Amino acid sequence: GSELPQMVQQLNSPDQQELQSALRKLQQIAMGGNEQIQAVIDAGALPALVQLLSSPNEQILASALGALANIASGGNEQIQAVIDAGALPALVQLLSSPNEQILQFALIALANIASGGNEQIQAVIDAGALPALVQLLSSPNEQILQEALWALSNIASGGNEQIQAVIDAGALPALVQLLSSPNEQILQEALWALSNIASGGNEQIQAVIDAGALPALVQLLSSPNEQILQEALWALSNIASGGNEQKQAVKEAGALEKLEQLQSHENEKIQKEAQEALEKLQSHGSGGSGKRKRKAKITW
Ligand SMILES: [Ca+2]
Ligand SMILES: [Ca+2]
Ligand SMILES: [Ca+2]
Ligand SMILES: [Ca+2]
Ligand SMILES: [Ca+2]
Ligand SMILES: [Ca+2]
Repeated sequence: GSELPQMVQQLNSPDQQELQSALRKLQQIAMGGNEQIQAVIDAGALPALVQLLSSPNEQILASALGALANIASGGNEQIQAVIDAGALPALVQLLSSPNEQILQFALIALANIASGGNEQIQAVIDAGALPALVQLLSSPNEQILQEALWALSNIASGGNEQIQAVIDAGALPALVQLLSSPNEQILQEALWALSNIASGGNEQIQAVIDAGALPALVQLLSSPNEQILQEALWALSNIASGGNEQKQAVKEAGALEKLEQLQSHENEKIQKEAQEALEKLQSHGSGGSGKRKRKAKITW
């Protein structure tokens, strides 16, 4: 209510303690759902938060990133408000920060923006985020790699043009190599990203096939880990939503026998997902692939 305007004014306070305190309060209010996010936006916070993305004060910067990430966990129009206030160029530049905490928070903010509609995703692409994000797939820092992967996965949850930008930026070879990761968190994210890419057109699905994903996906159908099994099933199921060449590549990789067997798994979600993938592979006709988006909040 009547304290938000003061909090917004304090984002320019010459008292650093008042400034920090207002920033933290806005960050926390924006954890409270879309009506609370709207009240923050309506109070005028966005221009000041964006401006603070240039601050050389790391405490300010980390809290500003948290506040913006939380705002961008709202509705597509709330995300669009962040984009319209100018946040993308500053966020993209922060992908080159040598400060791993700042980098992680920038990646989460960007990933949340890329969880909006196709226009919001396209704004992330147009700001030049893709080559940085693909380069971060090489990081030996698991925390950074994980947040980059979610940002890429979210971009690939757009339309065929957005998916094609992810392909054109060279993400597929790294994503396919990550299907061999012994790290289950990384593996899950690599599966989300590849499944979202395979939610596009037949030519996008074919690029996933051509990058070599099928042998690893078929091997994951033997996993005793029910979460990984469902993720591999989802990916195969999106691929099987293609045309005849795509369906035939899945058959040539040996999937049919395993999918048939997984119809007898005790877990009902696995049963159902295996049955659905099998029906698509044996059907004439196409479509029925699923896209998924991830939103995350930054709170301390
Ligand atoms: Ca001062
Ligand atoms: Ca500093
Ligand atoms: Ca560092
Ligand atoms: Ca490491
Ligand atoms: Ca492991
Ligand atoms: Ca198990």
